[PDB]
Amino acid sequence: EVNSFSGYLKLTDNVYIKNADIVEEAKKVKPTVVVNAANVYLKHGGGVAGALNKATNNAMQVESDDYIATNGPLKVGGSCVLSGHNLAKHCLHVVGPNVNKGEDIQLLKSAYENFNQHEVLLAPLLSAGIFGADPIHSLRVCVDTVRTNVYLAVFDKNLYDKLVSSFLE
Amino acid sequence: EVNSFSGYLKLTDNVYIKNADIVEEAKKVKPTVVVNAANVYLKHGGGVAGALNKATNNAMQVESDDYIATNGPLKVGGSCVLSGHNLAKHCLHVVGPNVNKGEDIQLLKSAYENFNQHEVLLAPLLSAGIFGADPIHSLRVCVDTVRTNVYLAVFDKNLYDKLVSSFLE
Ligand SMILES: [Cl-]
Ligand SMILES: [Cl-]
Repeated sequence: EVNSFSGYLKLTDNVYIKNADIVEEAKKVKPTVVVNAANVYLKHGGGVAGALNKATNNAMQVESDDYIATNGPLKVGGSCVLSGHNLAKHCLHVVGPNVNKGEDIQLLKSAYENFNQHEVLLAPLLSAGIFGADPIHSLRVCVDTVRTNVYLAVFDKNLYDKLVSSFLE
Repeated sequence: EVNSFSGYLKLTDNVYIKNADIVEEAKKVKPTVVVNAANVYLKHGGGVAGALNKATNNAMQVESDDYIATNGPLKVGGSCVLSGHNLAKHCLHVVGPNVNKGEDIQLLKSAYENFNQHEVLLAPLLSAGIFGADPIHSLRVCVDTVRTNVYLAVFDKNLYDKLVSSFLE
């Protein structure tokens, strides 16, 4: 059955979190929407994007290339809805700003605003890691911007603990 | 409000689990019952017992000594209901077998049977650690024996992951 989220911790009335691998979650949860932490060219070469793409047996990359052929690059802060392949009904590819290449961190709000087009989502934090935002800040922008139901997966235990303790204690 | 368990993962219809510190859980959850992993003399010198006792500012040990003065030692597989102090309404002190001193592992069933006198409990796994049972086995005895609602706290992340993956995958 769809949207079978298990073992999440409520942070706010619409934001939940779990220490988990987003690919394993997608396969068990069968979400309506899984969010990808994308770049503007939808080149799924590492991180969450690479893991999602590999789990789709590269079908996500083939589809993404066809989308770029029609669209050109996405905007920073923008998104597109593509197939969820074997992971979800839909994949919402969202581009957060990459502060390490001089992009504007305020566009993280625009990135998360895209989640409001979907009633429930399985998602990673956006713009952290190689994109240079602080995960604590990214969680805050999510909490302040998303009003639909978001189930966040955080792979790293120490980071998960930092996010939860700082948020709730 | 009481029994405010958050972020647990359902293993069976009545057994739930979380990677958490049982003392921190008791203070946040305000459970009707917290289970102590006790010995027959209710000497709370280490492990969960020492942590619970320290959180009660030693009131648990004072009360326990008074109980032993009246009762003598508990039986292996037995229990007693004492105050929950500042952690819970009640503390169910349960003695699992210590296989390392030649006690009978089958009395782990008797230990968990005591949970059926309580509609909901916050509890640790019994008889593992210094008592020498395998945690995976202890979880199984819990699942097979307890029919009331049990919320298990496992402090160690690697052990938690082993327990959950082996149970559900
Ligand atoms: Cl929760
Ligand atoms: Cl669950």
